[PDB]
Amino acid sequence: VWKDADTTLFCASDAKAYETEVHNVWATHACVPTDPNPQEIHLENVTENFNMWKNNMVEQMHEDIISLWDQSLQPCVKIKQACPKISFDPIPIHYCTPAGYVILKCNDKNFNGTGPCKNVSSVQCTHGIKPVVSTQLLLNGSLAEEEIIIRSENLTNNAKTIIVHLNKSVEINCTRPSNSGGDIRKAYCEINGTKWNKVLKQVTEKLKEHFNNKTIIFQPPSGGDLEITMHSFNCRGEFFYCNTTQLFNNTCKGCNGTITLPCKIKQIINMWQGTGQAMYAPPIDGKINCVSNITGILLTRDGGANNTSNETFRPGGGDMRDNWRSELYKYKVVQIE
Ligand SMILES: N=C(N)NCC(=O)N1CCC[C@H](C(=O)Nc2ccc(Cl)c(F)c2)C1
Ligand SMILES: *[C@@H]1O[C@H](CO)[C@@H](O)[C@H](O)[C@H]1NC(C)=O
Ligand SMILES: *[C@@H]1O[C@H](CO)[C@@H](O)[C@H](O)[C@H]1NC(C)=O
Ligand SMILES: *[C@@H]1O[C@H](CO)[C@@H](O)[C@H](O)[C@H]1NC(C)=O
Ligand SMILES: *[C@@H]1O[C@H](CO)[C@@H](O)[C@H](O)[C@H]1NC(C)=O
Ligand SMILES: *[C@@H]1O[C@H](CO)[C@@H](O)[C@H](O)[C@H]1NC(C)=O
Ligand SMILES: *[C@@H]1O[C@H](CO)[C@@H](O)[C@H](O)[C@H]1NC(C)=O
Ligand SMILES: *[C@@H]1O[C@H](CO)[C@@H](O)[C@H](O)[C@H]1NC(C)=O
Ligand SMILES: *[C@@H]1O[C@H](CO)[C@@H](O)[C@H](O)[C@H]1NC(C)=O
Ligand SMILES: *[C@@H]1O[C@H](CO)[C@@H](O)[C@H](O)[C@H]1NC(C)=O
Ligand SMILES: *[C@@H]1O[C@H](CO)[C@@H](O)[C@H](O)[C@H]1NC(C)=O
Repeated sequence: VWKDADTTLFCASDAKAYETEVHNVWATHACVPTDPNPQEIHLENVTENFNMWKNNMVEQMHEDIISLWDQSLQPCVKIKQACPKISFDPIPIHYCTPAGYVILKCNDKNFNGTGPCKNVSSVQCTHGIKPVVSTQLLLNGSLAEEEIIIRSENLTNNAKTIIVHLNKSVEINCTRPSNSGGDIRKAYCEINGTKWNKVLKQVTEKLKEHFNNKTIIFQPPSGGDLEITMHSFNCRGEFFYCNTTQLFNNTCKGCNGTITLPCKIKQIINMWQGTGQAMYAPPIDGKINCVSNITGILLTRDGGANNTSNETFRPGGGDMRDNWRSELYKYKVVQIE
């Protein structure tokens, strides 16, 4: 019979030893060997409150990824050191409670993150979470089981980030083609405009429910730095900055074929870890391709709309805890009393 507590967690994964990919190397020396068998138990007739915005597991994961990137993705300049090209493809990470501690997991299929949960169970580990770092769009995550879910520590307060949990993924295919000749930094992502705009209309329809039927408008970000005005993400080791203006086109339809986002590979990065600007080596040679699932969106809601008929939303990002938070929302650690 538990109690809300914070225990230092431990990680488990199916990482391959002697693999050159940095996620496998970190998981091999930092997550449990052992090869565990965690198990579930339904808590019959039981209800419990959750808060995905006040979750210590979020900061536990955040400590891991920061440690993983510092050991694996070293910048040439911060400090003037080595910076080799590395193998980079995130793998799932499971988080597990030690003895005397359990994770409580919400099985409500329309759970929004905060509040009471009816289908509560106790598990030893979380599901496999891929630690994908990105802005504006959440990549390669899990999908909402039933409806599109709007997540917010408080949807009335405009200062609190919103996580849109898509119930169906939209594939985005980013490439920096090969061939000493030309701007080797130019890149691009291709998206199905028909697919994407169908989902964006469903997000628009779901946002309308929350804001007493109100013209929902999308505006590319003004404030913030390159990594948050642009859709940012690491692909095979390289830092990608993609202009997402075509995705938040309030127009869209003579406009629903293949959308091509212009991208760039950047060398000097304002680190998501807070540690400032850091410079990496120029792009590797050859075809750099990543095909990912868009599984969520990060939005800010403009202020000063209480006397209008419109709500205006902008793609956000910047705090990676929101990314971990988007996959850990159904969990909470509790000390077994
Ligand atoms: N200053 C404080 N308190 N925290 C750091 C901060 O304030 N940050 C916002 C300022 C810049 C940073 C960013 O998010 N960098 C980034 C880099 C590469 C990729 Cl792939 C990505 F998704 C994101 C993070
Ligand atoms: C989430 O659901 C709970 C139900 O108890 C509600 O109190 C809260 O306002 C909801 N938040 C959002 C953003 O839907
Ligand atoms: C709880 O979730 C399980 C699967 O996770 C499923 O049978 C159903 O959605 C719920 N069942 C009960 C008994 O609450
Ligand atoms: C992408 O989503 C599809 C279905 O939406 C899923 O079957 C597939 O495993 C996902 N891929 C990744 C890398 O998550
Ligand atoms: C996703 O959610 C919307 C409601 O927001 C619903 O209309 C749509 O049918 C759902 N799609 C799937 C594939 O379940
Ligand atoms: C959410 O929004 C505002 C806080 O500024 C207020 O109207 C409301 O009571 C808040 N509720 C919670 C649970 O934070
Ligand atoms: C992704 O785009 C590249 C460049 O156009 C292409 O060669 C590759 O086949 C695409 N991937 C898929 C799965 O279509
Ligand atoms: C784009 O998505 C629509 C939505 O169903 C689909 O019918 C169409 O085949 C897709 N286009 C391509 C080129 O895959
Ligand atoms: C409610 O929003 C819809 C768009 O989904 C719009 O067509 C309709 O006119 C709105 N209703 C009112 C009363 O403004
Ligand atoms: C992104 O691209 C669109 C059109 O491709 C352009 O209108 C917009 O100015 C670009 N964003 C920035 C910050 O330059
Ligand atoms: C998403 O997963 C796919 C398949 O596992 C992989 O090819 C791709 O590189 C991943 N995307 C990112 C941004 O890590």
